[PDB]
Amino acid sequence: MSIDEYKSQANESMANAWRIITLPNWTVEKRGTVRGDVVESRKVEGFGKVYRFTGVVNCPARFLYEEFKNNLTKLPEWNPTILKCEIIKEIGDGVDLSYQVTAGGRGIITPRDFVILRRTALLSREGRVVDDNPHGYISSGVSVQVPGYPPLKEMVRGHNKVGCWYLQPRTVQTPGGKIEDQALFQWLMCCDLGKIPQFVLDVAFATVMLDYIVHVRKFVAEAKARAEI
Repeated sequence: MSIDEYKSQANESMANAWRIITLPNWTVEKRGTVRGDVVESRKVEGFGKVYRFTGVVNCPARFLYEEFKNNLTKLPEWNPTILKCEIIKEIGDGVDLSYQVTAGGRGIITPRDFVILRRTALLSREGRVVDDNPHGYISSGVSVQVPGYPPLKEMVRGHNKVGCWYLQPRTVQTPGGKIEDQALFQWLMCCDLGKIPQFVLDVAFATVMLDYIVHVRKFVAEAKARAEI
């Protein structure tokens, strides 16, 4: 693919993720331990069943955005569900190609690898790209083919149809009266996985998404402890 085909597909994917993740009327799949954590699903025409995690993380949304944007290769260090992450190429406008290997879930979601086209951007409330004072920070992802990264015989090549991390900044008052920045964290995931029935898939997807947030929160709490935030 040309730079332009990839940049096009990254833009289209980012607009699709933003449109989806802010659609109304979702169904609850699974609640987490932490108050407000939820995995929801919806039918989306041309995607099928999409899943969305929502919950609050105790850090500035910019901090996490910058970690995801600038330190994607370090995700394995703090997230055990991510085995490997490598930047293939960075093609401008916060667009890049990456190779990622994920761990298995309950034995439904097995280890998989992915070739991911991402755009990371700051968005207005209307989903336009801004340079500053964002309404939200987004990192969108879609699977693509990159010559040199064929499917391996020893691992299932996953296909991410649409997905994103979407962070919205929040400033709250603590119980002690401190004012501190927090982030609403949303994650949209839509895969083609077989003939495994949908009800089996729904439990396995929601469980993966709830396991992942544990490691984000641990990463945050370690950052807080070390006065990085």
